[PDB]
Amino acid sequence: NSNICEVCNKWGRLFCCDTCPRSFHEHCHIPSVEANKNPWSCIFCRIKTIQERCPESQSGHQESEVLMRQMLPEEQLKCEFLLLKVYCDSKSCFFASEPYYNREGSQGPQKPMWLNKVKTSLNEQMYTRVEGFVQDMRLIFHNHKEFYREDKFTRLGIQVQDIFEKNFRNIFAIQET
Ligand SMILES: CO[C@]1(C)Oc2ccc(N)cc2O[C@@]1(C)OC
Ligand SMILES: [Zn+2]
Ligand SMILES: [Zn+2]
Repeated sequence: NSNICEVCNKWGRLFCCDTCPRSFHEHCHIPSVEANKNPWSCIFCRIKTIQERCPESQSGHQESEVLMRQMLPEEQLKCEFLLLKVYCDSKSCFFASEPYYNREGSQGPQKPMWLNKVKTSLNEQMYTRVEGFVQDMRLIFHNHKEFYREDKFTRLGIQVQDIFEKNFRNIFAIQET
């Protein structure tokens, strides 16, 4: 197995996948690494198995159909994996914890949103459709771009949103256009 966490790229107390070489800090994996389980397979492996069991799941889909899906276990897992792929980018640090807004010439967003809040909402089964999760993720970046205006720091939101959108299209097999 790898000697660093797949998500944050640091060493520490690591839990090793039994079916691939990846390793994870307990709370960097999503869902958090399960207490007792041998063998244990990581979320990458679990997502791959869904693909293998149903190869046609990789055929192109319409975004509007994906968003309307209820959060059954496979969709729950795909949203957990999509969230994890955002945390895998080191620029996710800017979006992880609860933000605050005090900048001359700007007003904070009406509905603040951040990755750890989305992580909690998934863990608590608060989303009934894919749409709820995707709307909260897009809101994180939209709030950032509106607040920072012409400050070049706006670009961090564009960059992390692009990682989110590329992973969304791949994980949910959105039809290429
Ligand atoms: C959809 O393909 C999977 C399940 O997820 C990915 C998501 C983003 C990117 N970039 C690549 C991915 O490759 C796979 C095979 O995981 C390793
Ligand atoms: Zn980690
Ligand atoms: Zn694995």
